[PDB]
Amino acid sequence: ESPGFMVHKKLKSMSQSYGVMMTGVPAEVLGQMQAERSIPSINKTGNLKQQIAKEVSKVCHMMTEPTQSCGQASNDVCELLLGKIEAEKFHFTKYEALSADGDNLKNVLENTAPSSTNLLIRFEIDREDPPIVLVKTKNENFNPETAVKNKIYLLENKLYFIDKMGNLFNLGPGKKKCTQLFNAIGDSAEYSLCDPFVLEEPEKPEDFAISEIVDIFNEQKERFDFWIGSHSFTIYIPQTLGESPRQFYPYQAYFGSHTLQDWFVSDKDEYLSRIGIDKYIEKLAVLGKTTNTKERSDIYAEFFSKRGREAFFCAHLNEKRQPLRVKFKITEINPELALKNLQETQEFIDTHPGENPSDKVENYRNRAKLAMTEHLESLLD
Repeated sequence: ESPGFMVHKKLKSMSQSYGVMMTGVPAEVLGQMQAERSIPSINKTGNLKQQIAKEVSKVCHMMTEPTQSCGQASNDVCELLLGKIEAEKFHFTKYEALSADGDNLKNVLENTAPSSTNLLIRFEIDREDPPIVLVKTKNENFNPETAVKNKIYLLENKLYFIDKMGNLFNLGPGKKKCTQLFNAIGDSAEYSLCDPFVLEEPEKPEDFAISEIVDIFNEQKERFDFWIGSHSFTIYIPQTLGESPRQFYPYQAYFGSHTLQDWFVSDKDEYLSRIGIDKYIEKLAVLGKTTNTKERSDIYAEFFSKRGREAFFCAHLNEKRQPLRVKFKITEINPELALKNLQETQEFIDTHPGENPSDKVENYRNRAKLAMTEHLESLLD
């Protein structure tokens, strides 16, 4: 077996056995940082001992549930395979959009010697999520720091768009014009920006006001970014031995569904590997090109669901109804460095008391809970 493949075998075996321990963070450090993240949620004029018990329970619940994000798992894979410094450089490298057929990624792989290179690809899937409602609100009741994000807001004297991140965009009209639009619209709580009867066949003055706001917004759409992160994952392509066929392995977590450990325990990496990298890329290109909800949902579920949940993952309420796009970035891996990083993680794990891996994970969890509780009690007196 090639050194590059040993990286995959060891990363998979270690994640299957040790789960959360693979981050390498000492349990006391994790527990203290959990406490400090919980402090802003404790009302200090209230019952302190009861709130602390509540916050500790909430976090320790999450430690036994699928609460690893896809981005966290990708960050861990990249740090283990690249080391901290090079992973930081990888993080600042730009993503490239996958071409409509996937050719740009396919040709990069064809231009690399399968026997001579170890490749790590990081993928990001974005969904297109523009605002869909207009909110009319008096200036007195509008706080841009608290207002719901990804909506257009019409005040007496301002027309705003608050984006996904909470950035506040003045859409242009002056006070006189905003006042006019404000008083031309009725008193409903919200108004749709997508109504095709209102937009194409406007027949009331309110229809014309809303349609004018939509026009104003559409005219400057290149100021905004409507895309938001949907999923993150990595693919590792280790060097081949001799004339052996090149193989790829996808790695991921999916918050609320499964952790990276779950993923490896289910062998969905090996399952998907068997379709071949070319077919995998082709389906990704379809994912980022289709307009069909059913086809988008089916591919998303096939590639990214917890194993065995492919039929439900994107069913009904969870259908993928918005456009998606796929972007990627790629780097070579030094297998000697990756195997050294993995061995140093193994040495950190080996120091935890516990006969079986499951015993060591429980030791880690119990020490993080103790550290969290003592740190919370200390900080609050």
